[PDB]
Amino acid sequence: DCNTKTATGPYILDRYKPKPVTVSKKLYSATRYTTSAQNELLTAGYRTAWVAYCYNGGLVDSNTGCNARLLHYPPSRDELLLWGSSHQCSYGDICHDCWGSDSYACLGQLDPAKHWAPRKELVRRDANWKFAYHMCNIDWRCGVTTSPVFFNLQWVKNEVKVSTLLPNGSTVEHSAGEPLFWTEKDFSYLVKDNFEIQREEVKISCFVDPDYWKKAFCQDGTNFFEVTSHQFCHQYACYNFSKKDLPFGNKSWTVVTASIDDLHALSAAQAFELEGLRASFAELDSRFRQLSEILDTVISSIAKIDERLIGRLIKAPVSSRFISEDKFLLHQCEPIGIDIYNFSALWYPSAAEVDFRGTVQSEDGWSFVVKSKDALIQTMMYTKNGG
Amino acid sequence: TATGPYILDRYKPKPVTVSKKLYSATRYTTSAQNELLTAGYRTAWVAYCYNGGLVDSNTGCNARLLHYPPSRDELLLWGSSHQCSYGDICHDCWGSDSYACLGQLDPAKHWAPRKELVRRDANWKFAYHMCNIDWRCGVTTSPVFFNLQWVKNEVKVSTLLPNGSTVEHSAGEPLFWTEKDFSYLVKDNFEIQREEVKISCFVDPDYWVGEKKAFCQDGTNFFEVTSHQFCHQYACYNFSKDEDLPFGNKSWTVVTASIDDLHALSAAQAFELEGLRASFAELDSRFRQLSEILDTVISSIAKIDERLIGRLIKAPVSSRFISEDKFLLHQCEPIGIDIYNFSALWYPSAAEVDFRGTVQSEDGWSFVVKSKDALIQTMMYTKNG
Amino acid sequence: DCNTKTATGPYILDRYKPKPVTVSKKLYSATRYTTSAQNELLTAGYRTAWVAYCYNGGLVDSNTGCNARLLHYPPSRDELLLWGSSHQCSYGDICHDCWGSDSYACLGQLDPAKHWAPRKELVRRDANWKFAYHMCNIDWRCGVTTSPVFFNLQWVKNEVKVSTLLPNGSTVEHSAGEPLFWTEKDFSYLVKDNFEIQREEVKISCFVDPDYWVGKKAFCQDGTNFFEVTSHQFCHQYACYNFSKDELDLPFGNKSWTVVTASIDDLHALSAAQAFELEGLRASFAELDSRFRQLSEILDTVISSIAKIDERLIGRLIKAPVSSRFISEDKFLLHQCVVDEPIGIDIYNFSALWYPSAAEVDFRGTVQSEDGWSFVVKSKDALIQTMMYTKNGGKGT
Ligand SMILES: *[C@@H]1O[C@H](CO)[C@@H](O[C@@H]2O[C@H](CO)[C@@H](O[C@@H]3O[C@H](CO)[C@@H](O)[C@H](O)[C@@H]3O)[C@H](O)[C@H]2NC(C)=O)[C@H](O)[C@H]1NC(C)=O
Ligand SMILES: *[C@@H]1O[C@H](CO)[C@@H](O[C@@H]2O[C@H](CO)[C@@H](O[C@@H]3O[C@H](CO)[C@@H](O)[C@H](O)[C@@H]3O)[C@H](O)[C@H]2NC(C)=O)[C@H](O)[C@H]1NC(C)=O
Ligand SMILES: *[C@@H]1O[C@H](CO)[C@@H](O[C@@H]2O[C@H](CO)[C@@H](O)[C@H](O)[C@H]2NC(C)=O)[C@H](O)[C@H]1NC(C)=O
Ligand SMILES: *[C@@H]1O[C@H](CO)[C@@H](O[C@@H]2O[C@H](CO)[C@@H](O)[C@H](O)[C@H]2NC(C)=O)[C@H](O)[C@H]1NC(C)=O
Ligand SMILES: *[C@@H]1O[C@H](CO)[C@@H](O[C@@H]2O[C@H](CO)[C@@H](O)[C@H](O)[C@H]2NC(C)=O)[C@H](O)[C@H]1NC(C)=O
Ligand SMILES: *[C@@H]1O[C@H](CO)[C@@H](O[C@@H]2O[C@H](CO)[C@@H](O)[C@H](O)[C@H]2NC(C)=O)[C@H](O)[C@H]1NC(C)=O
Ligand SMILES: *[C@@H]1O[C@H](CO)[C@@H](O)[C@H](O)[C@H]1NC(C)=O
Ligand SMILES: *[C@@H]1O[C@H](CO)[C@@H](O)[C@H](O)[C@H]1NC(C)=O
Ligand SMILES: *[C@@H]1O[C@H](CO)[C@@H](O)[C@H](O)[C@H]1NC(C)=O
Repeated sequence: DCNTKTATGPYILDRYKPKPVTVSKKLYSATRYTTSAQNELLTAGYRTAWVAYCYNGGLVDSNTGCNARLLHYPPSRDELLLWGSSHQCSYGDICHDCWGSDSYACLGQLDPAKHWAPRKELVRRDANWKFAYHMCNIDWRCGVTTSPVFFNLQWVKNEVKVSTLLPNGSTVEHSAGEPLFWTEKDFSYLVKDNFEIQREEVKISCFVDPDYWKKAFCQDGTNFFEVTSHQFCHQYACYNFSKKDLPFGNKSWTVVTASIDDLHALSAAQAFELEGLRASFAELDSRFRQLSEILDTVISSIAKIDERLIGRLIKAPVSSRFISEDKFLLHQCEPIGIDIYNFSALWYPSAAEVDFRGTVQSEDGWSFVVKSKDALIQTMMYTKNGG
Repeated sequence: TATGPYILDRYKPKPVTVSKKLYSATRYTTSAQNELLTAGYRTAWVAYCYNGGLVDSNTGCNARLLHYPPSRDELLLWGSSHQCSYGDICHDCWGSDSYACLGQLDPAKHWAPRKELVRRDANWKFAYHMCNIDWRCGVTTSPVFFNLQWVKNEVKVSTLLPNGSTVEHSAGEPLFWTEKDFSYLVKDNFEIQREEVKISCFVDPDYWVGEKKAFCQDGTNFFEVTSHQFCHQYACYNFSKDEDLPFGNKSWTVVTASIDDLHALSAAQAFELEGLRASFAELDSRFRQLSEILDTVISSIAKIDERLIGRLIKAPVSSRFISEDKFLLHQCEPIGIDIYNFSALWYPSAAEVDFRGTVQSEDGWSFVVKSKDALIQTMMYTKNG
Repeated sequence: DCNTKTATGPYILDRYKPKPVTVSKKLYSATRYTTSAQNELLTAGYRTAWVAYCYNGGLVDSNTGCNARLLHYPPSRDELLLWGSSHQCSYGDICHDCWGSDSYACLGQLDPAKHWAPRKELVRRDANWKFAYHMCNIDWRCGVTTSPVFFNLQWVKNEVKVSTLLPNGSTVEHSAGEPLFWTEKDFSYLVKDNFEIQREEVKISCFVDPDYWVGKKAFCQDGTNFFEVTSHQFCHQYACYNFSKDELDLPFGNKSWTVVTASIDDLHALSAAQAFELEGLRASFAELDSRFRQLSEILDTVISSIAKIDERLIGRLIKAPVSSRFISEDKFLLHQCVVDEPIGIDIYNFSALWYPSAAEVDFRGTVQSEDGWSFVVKSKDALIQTMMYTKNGGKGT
């Protein structure tokens, strides 16, 4: 009996309304402090004498024996500057089995800067073969390195300092104009800045997200960082803007070694994010599929009234004639803009290209100190005597 | 003369079958991030000599290091007090004093925060024995990170050793062992918590790889689920019944990552970001194309419906076209139907993962290496002057 | 409604015109060279003798004393081969306090291959307790490892070589059939390739970005390996590539990056870059959802205008046999109850999206972390422990 029609409604077409996400792109003004170079110059030099003063009066004599030890003569600051420029180190006179009056060498002052060499290793000797006499052996080791080492910049009470990174995780703040010099046992160290700190007014792009877990993430060239306060530093750069740990002490992270396990952990976060993006790209593709179905239906409706529409859409010189709901034949027979879309420019991702520096202990300058220690152990392992 | 029939093609993307899930699971976590490692060492240098002149075959020295690693009860006391104990020192003790180098030594007669020995083997008293004894000792109490691990069907604490081995135990049972000069105590000042949770994962049913993969997030932890019973660092998971030889079997927590490995990971990131850039450019091109289609479409209907352009710009205007594109403007509870059927987009977000470092980098374990290096330096030569 | 008389225009509907971004996807043809396996075989062996030849003539005699020293006898290549297969090392005769005529063993050439053991550590002894006689002490250490070590491939003068990675950051390039053998102090080393380099013609997906500057870049994927192509002749880890060309650090002193340890600081910096990009993708996704929101508003208003004329349109959009009747601007009622296929016309001309995917990059660790090379350091450390003091107790005729 469906000669009669029924009526329901009224209805309305739903608009699409996504939950808003607040993160947005800011362009922050900042004063940026950077350096004209990315390395400090570490000059490290060492010098040690082995001094063995022995008396041989036979085993009955309680004075028979040896006073044999290492004595450190670390270079002074002036010496180290000359060692660095000449790539050579200096050492004292060698005494080989000196007895009698010649044995005084082991008792008097030692002049540690009488002979030069690029490197010098000592021989450990404590011979005592001359009965009723003292016997003296002296020999020297020395060496020097001049090596570039990376560094950080750092705010220290409202001024930008160079932060020299030490292999034990401590740091020493200083101005780019004041070299560091210190002595420790056999070694002296000179850290020099052959660069200056330049300041610039810059604009930094950041994404501020008030809905963490309030949090700003920024990019400056190949450097990426989370800005946590208005005075901020990252590696070689400090900024002023406008408007896990305790297993390692408070050691700088530049001396803590990453594990493969840490890389796996970072990799799995990447994997999760990329797969989510994959799922979201699938939904975006689905929306364009849906919009093409809606549009094709809408166009089919208007095109039956306006026989030029299809031709204008494909830029073909044809008018159309429909033979069904969807099938059609084709025959060949300056103003003011109004934006109805109001689209905002997309931010595009790009390859990050982060520079990596490695641990401070990996640097040649600092591993030179470890190599010096290892070589002393080898040469000291046993006496080179007739003893 | 006409051609056709034609039909408007619809856009048909190849389907991509990765989907978001909400999995139910039991999650085992712990109060604290760290175990407590107490490590203490103690060694005596003992040099027992006889000087009968070189004609006597008994002239010479029995000089050596002897280890007295602290017992469990001692290590507990060294831990709480931050001091170590050591025995009597003998400096050139001859005659009746030289017998201190014989028999049993009492290694716990004095206390110090730390103590290093001096190596001496003097023998200068003709016709007498001569005895030198000195001691080294030290203690550290250091937090060290751990993993949880399924053993049989229970969740154990996995203590990580610097050589890449691991020891599984309950959180309640401390580890204690002794090795040469050192004794080691691992205590857990925490308990394992049980909680029912829902974990968001993306399951990709066709993942290739030359051939079914699930990637999950739990807060700041991300992992690939590879079984129903699963652990990732400080947490173990039990999921419902739905859904390198160069290093030996070493725990990856002791293997150092190289800069080369970081470059490999960075290059992966760079490729994916550039592909995302290419895809964003295609997405922008599609919105460009849609705005051209819609403008042509609207311009056709707006000639029929002189109010339409007004509704599109929220204005009370009427329109009159003077050409195909150019126009003038004259001034002047329902049931929802959803024709779009859009699904919520998943949004990414900064994934701030915590890094732990190699076991060997931790202060607790490098204390062992530093004690070894310090003994080499003090033993380098005899102090007989 | 309306007062025609005056205003305004003419106006035109703006089209959306995005700034063009010029990174494009390529399939590059290349010759790829890979290997059957991902490890070389490092055989490393050491052997040393402690030899102490002493004379006791009392302290008045200037020849009283010792010639006590370590003497290295690194295995020959043939020895090393036998050590690796047997998993044993050889060493010479040992002498404990051999005095008088037996001290003869400390003189002349020592034969270092008389005994066998899986491993052997020496005792350091230089006793001299036999007055008016010589005394001889000899002992030996030896050890061997056979371990897999990872390697790179590398182009050397237009051929693919295997690149053996040494723990000091240098590398040795050689053909896969040329084993490496060298001797250094107490150690000899044999590096053997039990694999072949295989050639293959491939197509490689790359994204090429001609607008890539800092102050012309190509990023490729091949399986789980990702690399930036910097030249037509190019290697990445275990693979070398030759791309058709008509189609396209001071603190470490030039060491291979495979020996430079990554810091936690380095990881944080990469992590920070990931975070910035992901929050950018978040913001960009928000703009995408905004655009769909906006399109749904435009389409709804457009459909509302056409549907008043075409009462079947809405029924077709929801796939239902209904005609509509508008009762206001937005509100409407619904009333109910060969031969050739059509030629498709594509007005959209969308290109297929590239979809991201989890990258499962393999990590290799530092060379020094490998068991084969850490064996050398352990050998050195063990020698230091054994040599730390002489074990001269305690005998006498
Ligand atoms: C970066 O850090 C510096 C401080 O180290 C800030 O620079 C300061 O900028 C203010 C402007 O907001 C300057 O104050 C102005 O001084 C002039 C007279 O010199 C006065 O006429 C203005 O009314 C105002 O008081 C101030 O001199 C300047 N400080 C220094 C030491 O030069 C800056 O705000 C920080 N952040 C940025 C630039 O984003
Ligand atoms: C981490 O390492 C740094 C650098 O080695 C340590 O600081 C350094 O400490 C030494 C003492 O061991 C200082 O050398 C000495 O300085 C005094 C004072 O002038 C002098 O009398 C001595 O002759 C000797 O030269 C050295 O100056 C100092 N260096 C710096 C840059 O501060 C630091 O103590 C270590 N931290 C830990 C927790 O081990
Ligand atoms: C890795 O290190 C552990 C801990 O030092 C070693 O296990 C110890 O071995 C000593 C000596 O055999 C025992 O006295 C201890 O009881 C062991 N402790 C534990 C917790 O097991 C283990 O053998 C080492 N493995 C390797 C391959 O070096
Ligand atoms: C890399 O591939 C190219 C192209 O296949 C090789 O080019 C050959 O050598 C020269 C170009 O330098 C020309 O004769 C031809 O382009 C190629 N010759 C032949 C016979 O095809 C190039 O040799 C390859 N590189 C290596 C190292 O094999
Ligand atoms: C890095 O180590 C290699 C191997 O230990 C060094 O080269 C070997 O050592 C000496 C020096 O020339 C030669 O007798 C060997 O034959 C070398 N072998 C090989 C395979 O090269 C090399 O000199 C070291 N490099 C640095 C910069 O220290
Ligand atoms: C459909 O889109 C494609 C772009 O994806 C257009 O094809 C070529 O695009 C490249 C851009 O890399 C240009 O260099 C070419 O000039 C374009 N044309 C041709 C013929 O290759 C194509 O023009 C589009 N088709 C329509 C009808 O708009
Ligand atoms: C256009 O977008 C901006 C920001 O997205 C918004 O502030 C503004 O109100 C919008 N204008 C219209 C007419 O929708
Ligand atoms: C883990 O889940 C499985 C499957 O649901 C089941 O054996 C039980 O619920 C859990 N078992 C344990 C030991 O937690
Ligand atoms: C709407 O929801 C999903 C698409 O995400 C689909 O399963 C369902 O059939 C859709 N219904 C429609 C399009 O009417």
